[PDB]
Amino acid sequence: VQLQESGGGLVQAGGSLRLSCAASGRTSSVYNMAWFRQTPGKEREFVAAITGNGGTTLYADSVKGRLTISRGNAKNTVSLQMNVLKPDDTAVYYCAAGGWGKERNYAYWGQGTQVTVSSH
Ligand SMILES: [Cl-]
Ligand SMILES: [Cl-]
Repeated sequence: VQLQESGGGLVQAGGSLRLSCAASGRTSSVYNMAWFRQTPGKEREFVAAITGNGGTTLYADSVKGRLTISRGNAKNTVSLQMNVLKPDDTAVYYCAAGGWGKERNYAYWGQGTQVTVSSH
């Protein structure tokens, strides 16, 4: 199983981005999926997660009411709607799958997509 991300980029503060992630390869399960983020010299930190059936979500406090995680239509797809972005949201964002909770013990990881939020 491999994970591919899209939707990153450079955006002005107050703007919005929608990150997307999709599993490729034969998956034998519907997985829980998550997003983490990493700034230079620091660790990947939890942002949000959603269970396989879409019924349960978990969010870091710093993004509550601004970021919303959801499942996509295809099997093992997830989106992260990022609104009201701030410069501190600048990071590489990683999709993960196969796990639960806020630690980095998820079985599958994407290779990251850069988000940069700039004042304008
Ligand atoms: Cl890490
Ligand atoms: Cl899972």
